[PDB]
Amino acid sequence: YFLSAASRPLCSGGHASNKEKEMVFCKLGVLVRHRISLFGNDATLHILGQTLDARTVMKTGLESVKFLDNAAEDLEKTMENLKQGQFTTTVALLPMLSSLFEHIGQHQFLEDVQVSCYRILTSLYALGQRSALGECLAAFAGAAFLETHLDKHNIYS
Repeated sequence: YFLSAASRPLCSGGHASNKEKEMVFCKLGVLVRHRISLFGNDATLHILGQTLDARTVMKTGLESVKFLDNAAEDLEKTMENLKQGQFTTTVALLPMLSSLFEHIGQHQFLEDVQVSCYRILTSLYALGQRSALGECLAAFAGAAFLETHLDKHNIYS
């Protein structure tokens, strides 16, 4: 109905809180929260800034391992932002810089965060910043390892 979106800012507070509980089966709450993010996306107005700040507190509050339960479903979570980005600016576009910061913060680990950054580069290139996308290129080159470096030119503009 309509009450799921009215509690989605109450779920945006929950998606940031239950992923900050993934800092220490351990991080499965963030794997449930990434499953909760696709749960509202695969079925379908400041929730664009409310969900992006929920992931901005998820990238900071769970930045101890970037155990490993949130990064695995990132190909499903970034496609959930692909199905919900086109489904609907210093508070919303500023958290988009924190979206690539999680991809530039999980490139110092698997390579599934690079495939999620290109999956976030699909919704970023069709949405119509150089510091985070520029650091993701040269620090993820030779240590498809250049998938996130391909997401730099596909999300800078």
